[PDB]
Amino acid sequence: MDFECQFVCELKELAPVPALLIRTQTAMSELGSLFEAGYHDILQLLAGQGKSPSGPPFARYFGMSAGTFEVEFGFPVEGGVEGSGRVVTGLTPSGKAASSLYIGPYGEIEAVYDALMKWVDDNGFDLSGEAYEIYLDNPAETAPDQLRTRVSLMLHESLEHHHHHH
Repeated sequence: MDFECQFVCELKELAPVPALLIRTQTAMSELGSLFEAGYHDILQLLAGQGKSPSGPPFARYFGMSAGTFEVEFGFPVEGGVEGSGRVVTGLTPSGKAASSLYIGPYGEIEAVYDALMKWVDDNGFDLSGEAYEIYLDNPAETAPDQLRTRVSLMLHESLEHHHHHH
């Protein structure tokens, strides 16, 4: 169960980007609906200052596999933006983590978690910090096989998240 060989995982660092986000703790049976509305309606500050994010939204969540974890929507700006309430502007630090770009149609994203869980296990590395998802462009309109999501997760802790279709 060492050399199982599944996908190609890379040790990639996180980049320091000016990003506004709402750090909110939520559950797995909530995260989905949360992101939908969060990407659609994001700050009268941003969408009311007459400007746009300088890149695609990256959803980072802090907290190993648990009932409720702390998520941050993470929208990329240039720096001259302000937040309000719980959705405020911040800065990301750099750090090494296991990341892999999921390019193509979606499904049980748990399958890729298990993959990245395994390679770092063999490596003998430890937790990176928080986990990262990211949505580049809109699905279906630019073909499914061009939907790319560099999914990064914590290194060797638990990450027990499984849908299981059987």
